[PDB]
Amino acid sequence: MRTGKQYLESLNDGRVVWVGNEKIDNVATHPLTRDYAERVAQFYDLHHRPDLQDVLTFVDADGVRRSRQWQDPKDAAGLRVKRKYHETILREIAAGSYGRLPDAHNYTFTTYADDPEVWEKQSIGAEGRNLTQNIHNFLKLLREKDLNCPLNFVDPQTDRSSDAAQARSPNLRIVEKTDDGIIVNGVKAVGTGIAFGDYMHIGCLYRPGIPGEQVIFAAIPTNTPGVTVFCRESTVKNDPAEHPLASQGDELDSTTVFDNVFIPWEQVFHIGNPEHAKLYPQRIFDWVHYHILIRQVLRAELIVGLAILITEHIGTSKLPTVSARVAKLVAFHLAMQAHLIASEETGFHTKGGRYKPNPLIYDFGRAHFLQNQMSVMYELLDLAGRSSLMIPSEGQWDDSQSGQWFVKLNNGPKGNPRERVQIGRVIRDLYLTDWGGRQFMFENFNGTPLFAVFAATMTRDDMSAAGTYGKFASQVCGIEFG
Amino acid sequence: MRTGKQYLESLNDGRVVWVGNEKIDNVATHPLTRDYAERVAQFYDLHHRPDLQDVLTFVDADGVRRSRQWQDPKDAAGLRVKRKYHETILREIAAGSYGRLPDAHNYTFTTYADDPEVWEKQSIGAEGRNLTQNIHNFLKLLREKDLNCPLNFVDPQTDRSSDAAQARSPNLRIVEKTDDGIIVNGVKAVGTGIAFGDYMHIGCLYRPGIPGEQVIFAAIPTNTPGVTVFCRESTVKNDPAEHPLASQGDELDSTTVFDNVFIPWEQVFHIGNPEHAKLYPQRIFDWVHYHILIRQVLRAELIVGLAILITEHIGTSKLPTVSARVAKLVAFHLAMQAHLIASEETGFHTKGGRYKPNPLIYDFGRAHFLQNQMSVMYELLDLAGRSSLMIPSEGQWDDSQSGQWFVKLNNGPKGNPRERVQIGRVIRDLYLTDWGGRQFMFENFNGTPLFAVFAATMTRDDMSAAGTYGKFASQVCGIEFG
Amino acid sequence: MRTGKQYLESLNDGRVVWVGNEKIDNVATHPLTRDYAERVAQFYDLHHRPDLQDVLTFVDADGVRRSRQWQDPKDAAGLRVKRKYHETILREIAAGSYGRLPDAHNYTFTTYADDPEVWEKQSIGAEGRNLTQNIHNFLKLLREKDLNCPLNFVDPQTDRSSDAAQARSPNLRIVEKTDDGIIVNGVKAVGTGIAFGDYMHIGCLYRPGIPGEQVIFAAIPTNTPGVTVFCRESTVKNDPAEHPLASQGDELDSTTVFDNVFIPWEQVFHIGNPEHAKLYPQRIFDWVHYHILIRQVLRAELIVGLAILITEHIGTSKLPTVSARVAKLVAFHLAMQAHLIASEETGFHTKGGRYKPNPLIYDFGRAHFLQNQMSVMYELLDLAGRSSLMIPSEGQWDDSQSGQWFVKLNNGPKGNPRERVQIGRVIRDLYLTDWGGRQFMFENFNGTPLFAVFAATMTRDDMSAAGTYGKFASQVCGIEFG
Amino acid sequence: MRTGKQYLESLNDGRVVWVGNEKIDNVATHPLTRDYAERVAQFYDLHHRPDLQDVLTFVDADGVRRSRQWQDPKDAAGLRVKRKYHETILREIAAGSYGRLPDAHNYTFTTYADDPEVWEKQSIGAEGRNLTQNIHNFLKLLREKDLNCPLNFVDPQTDRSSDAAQARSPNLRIVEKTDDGIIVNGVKAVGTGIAFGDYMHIGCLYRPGIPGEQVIFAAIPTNTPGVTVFCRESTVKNDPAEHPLASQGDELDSTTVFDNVFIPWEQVFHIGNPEHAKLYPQRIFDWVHYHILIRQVLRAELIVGLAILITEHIGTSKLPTVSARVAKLVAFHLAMQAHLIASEETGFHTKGGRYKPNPLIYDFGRAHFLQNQMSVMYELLDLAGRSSLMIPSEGQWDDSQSGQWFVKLNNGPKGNPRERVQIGRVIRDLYLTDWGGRQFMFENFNGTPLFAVFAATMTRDDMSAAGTYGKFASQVCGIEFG
Repeated sequence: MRTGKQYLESLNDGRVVWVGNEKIDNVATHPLTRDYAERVAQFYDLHHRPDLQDVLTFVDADGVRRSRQWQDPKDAAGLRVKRKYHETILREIAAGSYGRLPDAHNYTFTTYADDPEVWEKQSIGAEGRNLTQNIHNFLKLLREKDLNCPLNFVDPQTDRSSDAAQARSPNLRIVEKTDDGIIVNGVKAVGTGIAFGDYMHIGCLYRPGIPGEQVIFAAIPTNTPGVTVFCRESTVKNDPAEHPLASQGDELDSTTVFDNVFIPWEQVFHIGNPEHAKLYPQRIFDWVHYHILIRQVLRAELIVGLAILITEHIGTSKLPTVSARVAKLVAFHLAMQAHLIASEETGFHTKGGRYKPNPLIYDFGRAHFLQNQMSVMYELLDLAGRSSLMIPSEGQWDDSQSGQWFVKLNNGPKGNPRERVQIGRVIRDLYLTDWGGRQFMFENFNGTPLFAVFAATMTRDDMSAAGTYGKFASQVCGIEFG
Repeated sequence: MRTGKQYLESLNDGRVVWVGNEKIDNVATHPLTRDYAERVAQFYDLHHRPDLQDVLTFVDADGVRRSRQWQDPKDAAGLRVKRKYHETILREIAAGSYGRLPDAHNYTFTTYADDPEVWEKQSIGAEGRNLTQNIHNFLKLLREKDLNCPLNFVDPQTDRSSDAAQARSPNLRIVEKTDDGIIVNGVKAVGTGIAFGDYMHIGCLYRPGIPGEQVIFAAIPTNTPGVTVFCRESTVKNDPAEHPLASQGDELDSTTVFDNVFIPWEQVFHIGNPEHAKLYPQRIFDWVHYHILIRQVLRAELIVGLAILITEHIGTSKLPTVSARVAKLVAFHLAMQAHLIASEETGFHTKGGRYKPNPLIYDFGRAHFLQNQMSVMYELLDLAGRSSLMIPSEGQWDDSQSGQWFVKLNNGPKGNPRERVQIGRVIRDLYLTDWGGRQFMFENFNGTPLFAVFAATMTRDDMSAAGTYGKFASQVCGIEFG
Repeated sequence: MRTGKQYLESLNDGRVVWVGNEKIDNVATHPLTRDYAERVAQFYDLHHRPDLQDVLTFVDADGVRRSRQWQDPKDAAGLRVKRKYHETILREIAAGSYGRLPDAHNYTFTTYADDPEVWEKQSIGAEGRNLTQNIHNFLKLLREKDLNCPLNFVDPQTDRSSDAAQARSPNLRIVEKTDDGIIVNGVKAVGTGIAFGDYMHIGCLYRPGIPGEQVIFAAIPTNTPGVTVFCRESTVKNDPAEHPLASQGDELDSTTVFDNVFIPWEQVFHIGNPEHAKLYPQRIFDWVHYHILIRQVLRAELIVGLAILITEHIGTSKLPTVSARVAKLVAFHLAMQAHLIASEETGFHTKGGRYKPNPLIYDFGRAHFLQNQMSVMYELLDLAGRSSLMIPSEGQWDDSQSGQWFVKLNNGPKGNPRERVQIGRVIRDLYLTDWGGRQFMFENFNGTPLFAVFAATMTRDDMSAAGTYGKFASQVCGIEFG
Repeated sequence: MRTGKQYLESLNDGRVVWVGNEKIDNVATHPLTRDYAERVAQFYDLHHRPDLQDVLTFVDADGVRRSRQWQDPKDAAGLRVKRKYHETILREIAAGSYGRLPDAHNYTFTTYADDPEVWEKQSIGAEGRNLTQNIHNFLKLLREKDLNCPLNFVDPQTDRSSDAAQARSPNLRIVEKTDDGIIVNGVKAVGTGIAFGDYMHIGCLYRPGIPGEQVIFAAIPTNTPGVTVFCRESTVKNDPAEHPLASQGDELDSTTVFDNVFIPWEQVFHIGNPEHAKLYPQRIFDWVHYHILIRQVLRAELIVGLAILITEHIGTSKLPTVSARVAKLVAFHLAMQAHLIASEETGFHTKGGRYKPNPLIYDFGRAHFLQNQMSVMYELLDLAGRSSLMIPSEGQWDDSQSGQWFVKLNNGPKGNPRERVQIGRVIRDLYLTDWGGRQFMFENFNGTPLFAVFAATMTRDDMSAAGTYGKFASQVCGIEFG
């Protein structure tokens, strides 16, 4: 299993990356990137913890002990082992704040494994290139070298004004093929953790009128010549004492510029078929969406805890008004958790025999989180009061003359004044900080319930009078069904 | 297995029942009560349906074919057989509108079976009376006679007069104990289906300061001398053509008066111990609470169906704003269902080996429905538009001169004019009649479903910082957990 | 000023009215309709009350004393006198439950008075019919004869049936034209109080591709031969003691069928011009929309009062969790009231010199009621608890042997046990009867979601970046605007 | 009228203030503070602009031209002139983001002016002192020297420890009564802009069982010996090109500690009486609450604008689902504005002849904002998409090789790619930074808006059944009203 130290070294590979105005010499070391880079290191080192060997690792089919990240769930029971693996990672690293650690996006490659043939036999202009072997090859490399391969699938909003038939810029497209590979030019909008990966997982989602020279699926090293990762600015805090979570690292998002970059045939999985990009890219995001639900449920759990802690510390916890508000937080958690459990119980098997959770249920589970996060945030903030705003710094607390005033301001029915600040600082980082803010934003444009969901229900499912919801009502109304 | 015929006959036993201003001579026959009575009769006859023998009946341990209402789930799979039993009943009778058919409240008696001794052992003032044997005797009678025994547990609201503690409350209490039994005087409030039972299941839920003599658990014949069942006025409709659901029967709710009622020792399960009334009465309500959720999930399913039907018939189903609203109804059902399924997967076993669903989850599931049901039905009413209001009556539709106008008014893309009226009539019955409005109040007649459920749970498990919710937040805040 | 007796007698004119399957011989005396009929009578008699002379009547410009329903406001103060007139009617008649009493819809005719000629000169196919004198004549008749003229504007639902081009719709249309007048055939849908008017106010609203032959504005007697008023079934209760409100009358809604009805030229205001129906029919609903808001603010006030009465009678009013819930109701009333007041302070004058309230503000006020009334219903019901459901009849309350149990059950800190039943009966009528339910549907139809509220705003106002909301944002963003 | 320069120089007076760990040598010049200080300076310079003399200044009673912040409204029209003054300030300075510029809290001193004597006559422990003259003295000083005097009323949370809420509080209390003044020791919990005022307005709000020794009202210089202003860490951004709003200054919040400071008698307004602290501190906060509402209506206006702009630039504005959402935003602003209008129309006069707005209405107005602010934020962000996240810094946009790609990326149906970035940056600052998050918290921190607002309301208005809401419901229920 890869080591954190090894991960950090592999970052200094001459990849060209900007964080805002600032060009980055070495992601592992630069003040704007090093902290998150060290979280990914932390991710790898976690798997060497003797006490975590059972939850984090398994003996693979080749006799090699690996991260359960690579393990395939065969049934619901298997899926709970997988979930427990993911939850252990999240609980350990920054209060489950990071959504694109390696286990999150790496598992998406299993959709290829489920049926590698289709990706080659459905390519347009793939001639006699062995794309199927390209899949098998990378899956082995990915797994055995324990690589980190972030997703780069999102396209620009694509000009909603011009003649769509003339699709020039800014989308990434094949501008020429040769005997050695293809050349691509354009950009990938919104990619998370691109600067911190070994390879990037280039792909796309179907949209009506998608050219075909734009249907590209590949995995290329991050430092492939002609690639520039332009990151938004980093929101990491420099004072760990004042910001226990925000100072731990910003999971950067970026737009990736491909400047006529050459992609060897060996690194391509599929090209050219808009029809194939319909539904197959969709499956690629299944495990990502499932992982998000896991993260969401843990977050709901954290908020309940924070609410119970801050509220017991101040001594308002036994007020009917307060407890009723805590009840809403518990409700929210139980609602999130129920979508998670129900989805895991109503799953199915992929071609590769992998047991997949029910997408209808976990996708609505995600919609439920997005639609109510504002509500619960407001409740936590209301319960915390000034504890998330008027936080005395260490210098003020430790002051000889006035330090004792702060101790008195924060003392409660359970003593331990320090705890008020500790709790308040977590709530602040989470909800009153740039860093905490991007944690809405992340899962936000990713969905938009009303919008996406019903464009994402009648896609694999049937929400018509002839579907499952039509039976009972029809019978009750005395109308024939079927 | 009892027939509806036998059931109907058992109603004419001299029970004293008021419906509004009138004393009812025969509940089975009276215009105000006969319809619901025939719904219970229908419940019984259903089990004799040759094609329903598998879902509805089983062979008991004594080699007797009985209703599956008497069957014990011993694992999750068995629980789903139980639920399928209940759902078959629900879908078949008045669109799952009735909440206290015999299978809903009869199974709560297994709570006694799980551990009969404790009810006697914990009694105060009932020594030498064989309460344990009383339990076994009634369980046997209830089952073998196939009796219907509604719960009568709900107490009068507390009188908040400053001087309340210096006079009698209206609550039911033991007023005398004798060699033959106990004399009982007072009121049980908001009882559902009392007038239609063979026996009533007398009991109480704990409240701070509840006196020993008010703690009574027993089952007595509905027609016990001194018992008067005061029902609310009946909202049953007379025209089945215009009212397909509301004409099928009104599940009456009652205030039961006990005028110095004599109860033989043989009908008594427990008396005198407030401490016992803490956890145990909650166990009795578990199974009925779980049944309510089953019914609530079907109702959510019905609502989505009606929305899809009426929305497709009018031709508004295609509009994106309309699709989004139908989707959020799908969301509601999915959330209800998720609670149901999650509670079934995380259940536990009683001392009697019976597999119970998770009360934390299904009870918060109930609270989710109760808090949202009005908002949800408003969406349905809004989507149906004028079709739930401007409904042509049969005579207007059949009118030789003007009927054709109504056919045109109700014609849409689907091209079946009659259907719009069929759907309009069930929506109207469900949410625009007094019969329909009853469904909002009879299970939510106290203050705040969410908090009520939350307060009940923290008397059953730890919702404090020392409980399961404090662990993750404590860790994150650097606070010790134990 | 017309008397109630005069109104009642005018109803007996051989008009053809169905209520459900029942043909009505006289709307004034029939069991299904007499009660609402008597509410309109009450409306008239109210104006003869000496003590009410000031708020209800004024001396007209001809020196005759008439109801202030005919009085014109010329400024903000004048609008207040008008509203005070409306509110006094509403408060007097059935808790403000009726929304189409004569003063509500009669005043819409002043739309014609603001500019009568335009209706003439914009007509197509009415050359030489002096529709202007027609207008002036009816306006005088309307007022001096003190008639009641309900609106009949609404059209059958836009359905794309099998062939909405090969076959004709149910819409009212000009079928033939003569030297005497016009012949119309078709239907007006969802009219309110039609069966109770002396005349009906025929009109239409614009709709993409509406035929000129369907554009018709007129006022004809209700008993005009060939006219049939088909009412939905009546929901009025037969027992005033148990239903203090729902027994007072049902403001019926109807479908009006015109079987080749002849309208004399002298009863026509405009025909034939789709362009005219684009802006003027909306002006007609302006005053009714304003009256709707007034009724809504009142209803919010009623609801607050009910919550305060029931919570005080029970004794929970001082509980912090109850105070907070009641605050929500007060918040809703104040929000409704704020829109009301703000619209009156920011109005404008019509050509007729009449001061109109701000439509943007009072229409959004209306939308606020529609979007929050379920939440308000829910909040009141939750506070009232069992009192709105478990209501003892007079017979039960007065029973000699068991009646005293109900006194004890309903006793509280403020004594007067009977009051709890009184309050509960009002709440039950308002929210848990057929009659109460239609007071939801009154507006539960007049606009698909918001597919017609910003398409009815952005296109009827600026509501663009160049509009009034674009100024501040543009500045702050350092952009354009100008 | 004071000058920005003059104000800046007044700051360097040896006041001891910390921003986090940093002791501040000069509030006017320090990097953590100078930006907000220059905003207060901007506030003063605004008054000297010739183009704004009309709206910002007036000739006072003494003949001297002054800022309209010192002007008294004597009627509704006058109040509107005052509102136009405040809004002009807000719209000019950082998009109305600052809530405690001098005009916001300075006007609260008019409370004293309304009735000066009562503050002395009600004092306890100051027998023989003339305090009334002090009010007139400071009032003159305040106005003529054009001083800035922030509020400092909020006390430490009354922790239910035992001896923390008993005597040994951090609460500011009178420890010593000299014949030259008093000596005070303790803490003022939360204070906004204290470190930026010439004086601080010391005061307190009543709470059950508050000592008379903690009831102190006064105005002392900020650089008084023994006073330390401890500020939370500052959230000011460094780069105005990336942060157009957040770089403009952080309106800091403080805990002020009084280590045995001596207040001269000529600065005391009242001491010793808890009964006085009941209603009079409420009147102090009246004008502040009104100003907050003015500010909240502007922000709601701003939010609508941003939503329109971004939605139009992306070309998503025509979508029915989107325009529906924008209409909700317009509804929020309309609702907020209506509370504002209505409060101004239903005000009253103070003893001093000042026309004050209606507090019941503008306080429920504030509550409406506090409750909905989170949801409307979410809608803005969801509408903006990646624009508020994936923002190309200046350097990336200007880049010679790649810049072009960002231009094509932000191109929309309306061109002007740069605008997407400009709007996006404004939104990010508002809701995705800590500077922004402070704004939706600093508002409410005391408890629950709707409840507390209503709790404070029951004190000013009669909200019982004997109150104004009891009338209508009582008549409807047949209950006597008095």
